[PDB]
Amino acid sequence: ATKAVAVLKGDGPVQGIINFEQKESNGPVKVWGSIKGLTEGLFGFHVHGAGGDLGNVTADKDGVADVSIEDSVISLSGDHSIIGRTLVVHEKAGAGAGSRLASGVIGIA
Repeated sequence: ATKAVAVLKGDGPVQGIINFEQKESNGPVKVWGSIKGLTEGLFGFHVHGAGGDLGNVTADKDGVADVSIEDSVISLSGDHSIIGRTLVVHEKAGAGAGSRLASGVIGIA
């Protein structure tokens, strides 16, 4: 397997950790982790260069949001590997939908 993680940081209250696991180089990627510091509302994750959101999450009264998804279009290897690109969490649920909150480079682990 390959495993990678983005540690999401920003100026404001938002922080988070997004884990990426791929069992086989040719297989799908599990993306899971959590974001705190949110105001209750709906948010989205975007890899720089991506063209769309990696996925969308909604947040708790407590400012916390939980993510677990499967993505078979991206990969942690090959020449399109997303290792080294930037993960972003941003307001308002959509590819270009809203201001950037926090971000992190997707590192290998």
